[PDB]
Amino acid sequence: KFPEGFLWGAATSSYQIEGAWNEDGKGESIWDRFTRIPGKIKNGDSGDVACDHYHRYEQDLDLMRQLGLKTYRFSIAWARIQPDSSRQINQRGLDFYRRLVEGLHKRDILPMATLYHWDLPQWVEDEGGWLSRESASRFAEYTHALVAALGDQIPLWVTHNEPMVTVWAGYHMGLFAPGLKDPTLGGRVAHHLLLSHGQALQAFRALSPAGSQMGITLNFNTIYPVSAEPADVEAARRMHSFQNELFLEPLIRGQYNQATLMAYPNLPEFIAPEDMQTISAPIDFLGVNYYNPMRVKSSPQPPGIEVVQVESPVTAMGWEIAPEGLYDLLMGITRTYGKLPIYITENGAAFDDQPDQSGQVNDPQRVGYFQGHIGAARRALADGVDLRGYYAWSLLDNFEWAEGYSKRFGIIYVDFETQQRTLKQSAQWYRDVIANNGL
Ligand SMILES: OC[C@H]1O[C@@H](O)[C@H](O)[C@@H](O)[C@@H]1O
Repeated sequence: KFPEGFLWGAATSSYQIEGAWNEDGKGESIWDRFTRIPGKIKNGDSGDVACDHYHRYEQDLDLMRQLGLKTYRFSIAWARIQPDSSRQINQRGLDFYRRLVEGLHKRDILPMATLYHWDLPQWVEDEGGWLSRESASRFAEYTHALVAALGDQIPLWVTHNEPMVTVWAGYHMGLFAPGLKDPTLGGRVAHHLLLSHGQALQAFRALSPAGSQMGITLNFNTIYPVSAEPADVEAARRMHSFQNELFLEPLIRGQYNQATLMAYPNLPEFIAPEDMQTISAPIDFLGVNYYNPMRVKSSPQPPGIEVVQVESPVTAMGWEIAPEGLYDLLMGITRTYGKLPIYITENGAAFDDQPDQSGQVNDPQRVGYFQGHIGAARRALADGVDLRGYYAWSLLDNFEWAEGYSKRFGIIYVDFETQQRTLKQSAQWYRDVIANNGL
């Protein structure tokens, strides 16, 4: 059994579920724009409608209640709040989150809100987006507004979701909005993401909302060398420092690591005198997102590291299923950076789900994923990790970014033609886990 009061949840993000993309005075986000670009998204899909959750949120709140969720992690669409460069608050957008949060509490579900889950308002992008240091101040102003409005109604706040993905997918690879493909920008962007977190945290501390805490969510891929050879070991260590500690090192220690400074030699040009102190001010908790490990070998070619693909066992995303990677990640963070409070803010899997003739959605592979991963999380808790909660990604099948609707991560099936929701077997199973407070 997990600890009494352990927070079992499920997670979503705003662009992935809400729809209502141009309703109620919501401004365009960089993802509204990105999804109009032909060729960027599988099937030419977008989040224009998604799960239609902006309209259907009460149905989704009842589904959360049906499962017995203790907590629900969502993100806030910044462009619903500040549609445009006037910076004026859009009250209808704010009201939606107020109604959502009130509905959570009415059902005894603790809200966890992510301020930034990738859907930057286009107006912030027009002012430089994360290339501009001033975006950190815009993000702090957005945070201040939301925490002034809802701070003591939302007990757990996360600033950023997965800043490494914003850097890599958004600026290195152009896979995600805003679609830049210039690896030399990644340090600058990383710094400004971190600075925005620090300034948002400052805003949060100044407001000091009763009973509320703020952290940040980072993704990680536990790294294993492909062999015991020294060069593979060295490549794996360098890849871990970059892949897994690019953000944690400055957040906890107030410095960038060497792998990061090597990757982005101009990074120190963006660091003003008090930025590292601001970035490293204490967080209340760390959000951990984990799906899969990465297997590394050395290479002779720059940068001397190769990630090796794994054919099996994998999910529909081709991501290796290795629950021991979750245990090892948690133990490593805890050993390296100390026993701070951790929430697993995402863990889950995509499989090709299909209703049967009777309308049931039986997803045993997803059950098996959760069984392994929740079990690994329990072992990490038994071995001294301060794990406070676990959020299944996702409550709902949703818009999976550049994969569009080709990937289903929900524990609840969504027919996107009719918006019908059906609990999958995994949701039924998870309800039982919550009720038992463990496996
Ligand atoms: O890809 C599955 C999930 O990966 C996570 O990196 C993101 O935070 C989610 O938005 C995404 O749906």
